[PDB]
Amino acid sequence: ETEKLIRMKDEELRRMQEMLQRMKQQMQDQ
Amino acid sequence: ETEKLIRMKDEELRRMQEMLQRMKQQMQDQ
Repeated sequence: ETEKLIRMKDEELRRMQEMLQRMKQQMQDQ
Repeated sequence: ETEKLIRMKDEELRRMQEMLQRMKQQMQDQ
């Protein structure tokens, strides 16, 4: 549980930072 | 200190989501 929870939230943080970088690259195209 | 980490990563997830919706409203301005 608690270890699995930490690993789940670490994966989500990675996904959201990846999504931030894609939105960053899309707003530079303007 | 697993419970302190879970709260830290929950705080990070919240800030990155505010930032994503903040970047979203900036791309809706284009």
